[PDB]
Amino acid sequence: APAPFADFAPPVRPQSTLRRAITAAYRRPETECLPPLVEAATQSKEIRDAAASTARKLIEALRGKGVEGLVQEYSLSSQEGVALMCLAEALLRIPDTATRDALIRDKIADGNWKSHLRSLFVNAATWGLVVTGKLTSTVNDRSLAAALTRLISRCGEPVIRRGVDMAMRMMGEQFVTGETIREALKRSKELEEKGFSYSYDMLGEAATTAADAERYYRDYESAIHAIGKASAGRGIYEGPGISIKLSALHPRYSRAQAARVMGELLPRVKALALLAKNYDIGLNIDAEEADRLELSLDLLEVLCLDGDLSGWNGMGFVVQAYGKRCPFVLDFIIDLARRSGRRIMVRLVKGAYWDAEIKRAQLDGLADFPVFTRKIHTDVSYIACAAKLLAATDVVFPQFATHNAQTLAAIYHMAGKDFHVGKYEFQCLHGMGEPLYEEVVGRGKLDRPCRIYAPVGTHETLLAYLVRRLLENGANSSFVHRINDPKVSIDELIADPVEVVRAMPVVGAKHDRIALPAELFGDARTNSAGLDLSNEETLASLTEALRESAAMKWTALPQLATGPAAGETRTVLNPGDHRDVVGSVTETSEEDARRAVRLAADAAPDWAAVPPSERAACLDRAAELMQARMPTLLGLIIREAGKSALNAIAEVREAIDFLRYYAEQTRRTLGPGHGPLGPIVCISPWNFPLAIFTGQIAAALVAGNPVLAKPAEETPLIAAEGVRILREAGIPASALQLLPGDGRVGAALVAAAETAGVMFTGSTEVARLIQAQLADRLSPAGRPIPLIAETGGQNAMIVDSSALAEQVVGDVITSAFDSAGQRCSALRVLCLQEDVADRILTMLKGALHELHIGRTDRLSVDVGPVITSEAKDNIEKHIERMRGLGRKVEQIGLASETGVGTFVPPTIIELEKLSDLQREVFGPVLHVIRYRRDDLDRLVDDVNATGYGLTFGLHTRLDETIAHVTSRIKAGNLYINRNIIGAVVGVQPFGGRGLSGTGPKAGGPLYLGRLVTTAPVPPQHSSVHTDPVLLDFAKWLDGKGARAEAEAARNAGSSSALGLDLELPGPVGERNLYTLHARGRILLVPATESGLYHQLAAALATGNSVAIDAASGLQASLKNLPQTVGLRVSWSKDWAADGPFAGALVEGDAERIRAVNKAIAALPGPLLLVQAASSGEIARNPDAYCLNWLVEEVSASINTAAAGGNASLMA
Ligand SMILES: Cc1cc2nc3c(=O)[nH]c(=O)nc-3n(C[C@H](O)[C@H](O)[C@H](O)COP(=O)(O)OP(=O)(O)OC[C@H]3O[C@@H](n4cnc5c(N)ncnc54)[C@H](O)[C@@H]3O)c2cc1C
Ligand SMILES: NC(=O)c1ccc[n+]([C@@H]2O[C@H](COP(=O)([O-])OP(=O)(O)OC[C@H]3O[C@@H](n4cnc5c(N)ncnc54)[C@H](O)[C@@H]3O)[C@@H](O)[C@H]2O)c1
Ligand SMILES: O=C(O)[C@@H]1CCCO1
Ligand SMILES: [Mg+2]
Repeated sequence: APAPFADFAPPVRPQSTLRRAITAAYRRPETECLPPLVEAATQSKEIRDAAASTARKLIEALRGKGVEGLVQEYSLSSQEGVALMCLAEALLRIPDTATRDALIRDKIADGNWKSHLRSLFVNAATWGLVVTGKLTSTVNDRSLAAALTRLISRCGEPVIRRGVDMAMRMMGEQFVTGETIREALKRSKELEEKGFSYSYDMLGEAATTAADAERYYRDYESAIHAIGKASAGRGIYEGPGISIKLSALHPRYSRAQAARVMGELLPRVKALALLAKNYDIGLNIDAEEADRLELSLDLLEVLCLDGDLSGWNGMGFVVQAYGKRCPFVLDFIIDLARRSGRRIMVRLVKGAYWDAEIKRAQLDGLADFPVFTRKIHTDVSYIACAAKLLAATDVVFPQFATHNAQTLAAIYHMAGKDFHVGKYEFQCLHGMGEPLYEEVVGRGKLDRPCRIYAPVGTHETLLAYLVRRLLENGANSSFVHRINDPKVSIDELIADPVEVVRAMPVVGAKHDRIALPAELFGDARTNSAGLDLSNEETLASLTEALRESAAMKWTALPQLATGPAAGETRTVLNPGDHRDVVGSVTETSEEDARRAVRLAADAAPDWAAVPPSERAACLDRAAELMQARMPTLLGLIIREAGKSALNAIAEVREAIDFLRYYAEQTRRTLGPGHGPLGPIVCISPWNFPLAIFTGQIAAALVAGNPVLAKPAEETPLIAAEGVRILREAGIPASALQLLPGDGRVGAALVAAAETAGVMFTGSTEVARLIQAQLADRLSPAGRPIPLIAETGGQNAMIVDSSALAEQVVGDVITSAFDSAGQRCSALRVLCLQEDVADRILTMLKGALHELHIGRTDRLSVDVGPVITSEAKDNIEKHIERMRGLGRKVEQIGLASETGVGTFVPPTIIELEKLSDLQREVFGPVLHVIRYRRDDLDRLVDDVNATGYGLTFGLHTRLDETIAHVTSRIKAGNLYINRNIIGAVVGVQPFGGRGLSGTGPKAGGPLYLGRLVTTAPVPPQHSSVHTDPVLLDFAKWLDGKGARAEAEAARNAGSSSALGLDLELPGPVGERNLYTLHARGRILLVPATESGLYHQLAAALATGNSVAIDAASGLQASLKNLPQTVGLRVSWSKDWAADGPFAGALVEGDAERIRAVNKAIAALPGPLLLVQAASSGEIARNPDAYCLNWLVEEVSASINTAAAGGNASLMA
């Protein structure tokens, strides 16, 4: 077996001094970046005065001179303008104008456009940007439909015709320079005669499949031939050139795939560069996301050092001045030019991905942003980098891309009075910069050339680039926007950002309204930190720490309060390669499991006496220890549990977040009256072997309970290391005991007499057995043993014809095949609307064939093994049964190296009905169903009908579909236009309903209260809403003289948090929502009339209906019930036939409570959260039944950056 991590992530080449200087600046503090930029950007008072004059002149000329005119002419509202353009766009898809015109004149103009015409409004977000300048992530299609009907009924055929002509002209003339390269070359002559030049971009980026990359390659190749022939030997300065995006040329363009990039992408760029050289035209590599900057430099370096490209100065490269590495990148490029004997064209830009970079750094928990956070900082950076470029015009050709008249004038005077063509040039984007550069090019203006970046193509490739332009055009900080804002004066426009920054009290201070990733949660807690796997320093130090982790002799032992116990001992083997021994585990005898519980019971008063803030301090220290040890922990998780590096980072971050979140929740809530339960048994799954392991233990400890920690049999080593860390942090040995072993060890703990509570995460099947065993037991107070049982999923994603296919496929690949599908949250059923299913499935299969499956100690591995042979056989048996029914089953091929481990390839199975699935299949197996749009409501029924309710995804841009689907789906974690595996602690509190969970959600504010005998009031836990049926019940109680019960009912109505509706703090570009709903139908088992009244008040106040045990004999107690209340009330003789229920309320003595609890455990379907109280307790304690457990939590995470940008960050 190869040495673990020996080939984890070797760099493309050894990092030079100049390359290292780039990497060191990647996330440098903004206060450190700016002072040297300010100094480099400084110009004399003479130049500053001169530049202000020129800038003012330019702005005066621009201010001294489309859809807006169409809106004015027909008095359209904004929504009417958007709807009109959507209609026009659709009408233009009719290829025969005669057919189109007849349809307009005879069907659309008089009556419902709907009857004669996939939503009309799939592209409304884009038209919304065109019409209003604002971007919304999703569209209100009911408002747009209303507006379209209104404008047609008002204005008839003439406005439709104007809309069609206006759409035609915009999509063919304004959005692009031409739809084909030949047409774009024709239209260039007018401005070329005037001294402009051109750089053409065949629109295209982010190849998803091999076929995508090949098509984009062929477009670039055809364009170079056409541009080269048009250039006709004009050369790289006066003749036209081409721009390319590297992400267009390979479906896996990333640092993680560097070997494939250098072996497969580089030769394609070399071939194109060879053509560009042969025609002597410029070829420019566009700059993209920040995590691709340094990788693109390796391609630039190999190209520039290639002798087949010598004698040609047309190699070009963009550097983004909004990036912190920009000046150091320029130092590298200038030196590369000297080393390679060429002149390199350098396009200086600000940058096009700002919103996405802010969101990405926050999601990833990194030290800082790789871009500036104040716009003026970007301006200063640009000026300072222009100074560097102009000092080296002998070896680079500076190309100053900007629409900012102040920026332009600063550089124009910086460059001095000596100019010749070829010294430097300006650049602008087609349809944006011509008015400004009409004031620049020519002997009668500034006499400086400008190259126009010219997008070429049709709507099929237009979207992404067009949105970026429109966002740039409408952003309130953008020059092209401010120049049209009459509220913005010219003196403000010509303000020198270098002097404004120089005069600030803290030079380079971060933007006040953008949180660093560590600060996402403010004063409440510190966010866990990740690791940047695109940073070469990080990859080199990680490589060494990971190799060192593989040399450690990891062990896991039964760690009882008295010390480690002996037992059956065996090796722990890497699931991806059984030759790789990871460590040794000694497993717990059933007798020692029972002994551990007695020891926990003896130690329980000592741990409960540790005050809550000091218990929380233990958790916070443990989080610091894990953060510091993250590199080592990653290596163990990678080798023990089949995880990739990214998977393992998420695992450790999640454990850190649980620790700090439950610590903070404890400091917010727990006091002396919130007594611990006693010894708590924590039983955890293999698939999140540190995160959920740590989360359950940490919550139980901080609530004051000693813990018996029973990790899954497959993954004991990381659990032992987690226990070592918690003990190191101050948890006493007697308060936290580790009991490795199989399910028999779990069962022995669950059954032990002093066990006071059980926290279980695992399969629904095992949870049912645990609930059965617990129903035989009672606390010494005569009440049920609390059980949190978070179980399996059958998770669906619904995709309609308005979704963006590329985005769907990325989120599907992640949701279904991340960790080989071994997430409880994993996508199991992809539901595709029929008319887009084939296209999406073709793209999905193409993306599947680009995944690398193998042993996970290489950065290039995407998908790891399944945990055991047993798991592998269980998965393959399902795939066989599906094959046996004639279902189409497709799999990707596995390399022969996977033979020493247990791997299952990503598998796609086409179903006929959702009922084909009978059970959670915990592996890389995605099932697909197609649906007709009119069947959407019934499809949601079919998803709900499995009985599960964990995660659920919806991809749509239509608000009506979002509203419909999210009001009808029954799942605990919802995700809109993103993947469905998010579980960020305190942001997406995670946990489901039905067969998926009892609740309360891990990582949410109700969790700790289940682990004490008297639950606290969580932060922000209240509601001003009062259930109206509860109100009617209280009135009926008053009407029959039951004054004390009516009072209790009104008190329950107020205390209920039903209707809570909160936005949780999280990253930008996302809205994370947390709401409290009714649970459903509650089984009521009363003993007395007043007991029944109290149970009814509790259930009604929380929005529930009820089934009352008919054997109670209390039927006469509810005569003359108001219809509103009776509508919520049924009587049950056979509880099993009237389910499923969502909880239960029991009244009786200890004997009755146990008898009822056993019968409830016997019920089919979901595990029920049961609450019990004696008659005297109901009379004495108004909180005898806790309303926390009668509501259901729902988390919803909405990607609001999905349409292309961030609307709040546009401000
Ligand atoms: C011909 C041409 C080619 C280009 N090629 C590329 C390319 O290959 N890759 C690429 O990424 N960009 C590229 N750009 C730049 C990008 O597309 C925008 O056009 C450019 O950033 C706008 O800058 P400005 O001087 O026109 O306008 P301005 O209004 O002066 O500057 C706007 C810019 O400031 C930045 N910014 C906005 N808010 C903040 C903030 N809060 N904190 C820090 N910075 C902020 C953003 O970069 C924004 O685009 C190109 C631009 C042109 C004209
Ligand atoms: N709802 C959630 O948040 C969530 C999170 C992660 C995983 N899961 C679920 O966990 C499962 C995967 O983990 P797993 O394969 O390790 O599950 P599992 O049910 O096989 O095993 C879970 C744990 O229970 C123990 N166990 C087994 N039999 C027992 C018994 N009779 N009595 C007491 N304990 C017993 C196991 O040893 C292990 O520690 C999947 O079903 C997955 O969906 C749910
Ligand atoms: O694609 C973009 O938005 C930038 C601008 C032109 C090239 O890269
Ligand atoms: Mg198991």
